[PDB]
Amino acid sequence: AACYSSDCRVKCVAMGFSSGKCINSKCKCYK
Repeated sequence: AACYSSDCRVKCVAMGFSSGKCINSKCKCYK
């Protein structure tokens, strides 16, 4: 799917993670 850095981060954060980044077009969350 399409990954937008800001969108990925906000979705990751909304879910309880600390941040999110797009890696090769895939949203990855971090905590």
